[PDB]
Amino acid sequence: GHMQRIRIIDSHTGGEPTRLVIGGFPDLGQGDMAERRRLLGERHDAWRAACILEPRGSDVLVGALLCAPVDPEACAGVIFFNNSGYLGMCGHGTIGLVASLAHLGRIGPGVHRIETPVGEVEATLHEDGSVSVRNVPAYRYRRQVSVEVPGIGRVSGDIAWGGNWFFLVAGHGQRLAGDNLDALTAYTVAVQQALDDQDIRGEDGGAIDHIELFADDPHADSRNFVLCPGKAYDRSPCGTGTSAKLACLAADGKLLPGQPWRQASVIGSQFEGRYEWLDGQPGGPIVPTIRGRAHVSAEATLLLADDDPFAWGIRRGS
Repeated sequence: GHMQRIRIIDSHTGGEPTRLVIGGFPDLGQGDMAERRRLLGERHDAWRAACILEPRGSDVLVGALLCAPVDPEACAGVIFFNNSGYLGMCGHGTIGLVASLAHLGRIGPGVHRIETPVGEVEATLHEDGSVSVRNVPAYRYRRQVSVEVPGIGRVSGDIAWGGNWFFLVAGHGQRLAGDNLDALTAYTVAVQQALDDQDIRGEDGGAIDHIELFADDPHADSRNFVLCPGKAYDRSPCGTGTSAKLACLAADGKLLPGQPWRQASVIGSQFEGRYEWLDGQPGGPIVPTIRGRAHVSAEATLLLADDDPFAWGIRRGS
């Protein structure tokens, strides 16, 4: 043999794919997840590309690299990435990761600590196979921020953190449906770039790379559309995005602690959200818990031949 290998297990959460890498990536040291993410992106980005871009993957694909945690007492460490770069936390991805570990027979129902580049999360694998993820603290940074978006006009929304930075657009007037994707993508893409061009960032200077829209749903508290940093949309209601929404609802008294919130995605998938205050302190950031279900959909070994010009995927221009 001679081709290089990447051992993976795929799963999807409400249709949103997660490619868990359980072997094959370069050594990233012993530092914390944030430090390993730095090294991964700076010296070994080729592996992200080979893993999730064509021909072996696609732009919709989200990847998750399994790492040995710093704290030997934690269950695992993980780094999430997408078609354009790296993520902080990943809701559907953590649910997918937990479902995959269980499928691999490495864990059973229970509470599992997972270290991520933005903090440790706690995932509970239920007897029914679904997974509840107690995410890192979430909060609304700025409220009702108005932005002049080319091709759309004035748009306003909240800027909140839920494991990644999100811009929750208020009154977009768009039809959130599976048959209206091109419009929803074009709309959010315009907003995403406007925020970037006008240098509107998160509290830490981070780029607001996720744009989500919300609307009523006849069979859920709300329905949403989430544009990811690589311009692909999330098939799931997005855990960090729903966490950010929970933080906003919580700040405006629209949802009480412990109360359930059913979030449906643009294609029908559903997550159940809930929250408590960070350290029981009302009015500040919340500790959101997102519950959902993933299904393992494939186990595979990606093969990278030395003479394959696309061994590191088809990385397109611009």
